[PDB]
Amino acid sequence: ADLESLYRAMPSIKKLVDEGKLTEKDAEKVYEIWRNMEAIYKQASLLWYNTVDLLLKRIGLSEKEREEIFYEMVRPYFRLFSREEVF
Amino acid sequence: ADLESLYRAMPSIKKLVDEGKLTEKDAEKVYEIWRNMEAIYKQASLLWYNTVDLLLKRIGLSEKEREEIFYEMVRPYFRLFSREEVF
Repeated sequence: ADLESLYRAMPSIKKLVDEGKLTEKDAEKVYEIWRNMEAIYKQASLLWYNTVDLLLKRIGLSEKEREEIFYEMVRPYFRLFSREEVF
Repeated sequence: ADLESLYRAMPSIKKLVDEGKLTEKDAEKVYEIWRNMEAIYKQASLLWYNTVDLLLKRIGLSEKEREEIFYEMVRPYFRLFSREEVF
């Protein structure tokens, strides 16, 4: 049910496999990374809830207002950083 | 030059300080979190470049085609995870 979940989430990978360009073994690797990515990005929310969220709650901001500030903080980060930026 | 950079990037935080709701020390904490948050999104890009990007390179995909696949993989993660998801 792994690859099934993957192909649904990522039609591009399903296509590559159907096209014979990626093997099923390859697709299993991609699945692992897909799941791994969730764990990394979840860090951002965990950090948020234990730092700035608490500060904003303390000064009375509503849920919606606090969420808006989060997106203001991280929206520019919603991208694939270039190799030069990370390497 | 810290707080000035933060204020340019986060008008909402500048406003809260100007309104007297957030102290300057408060803003100093926000700066650090703002900076730290970037590393999380970089870590995800690093995993990409070291795994799936290599696979797709081998099979001949272009830089644009590979980038499209990255966004297909991670777009659902570009959000604030709920407290129930993380805790």
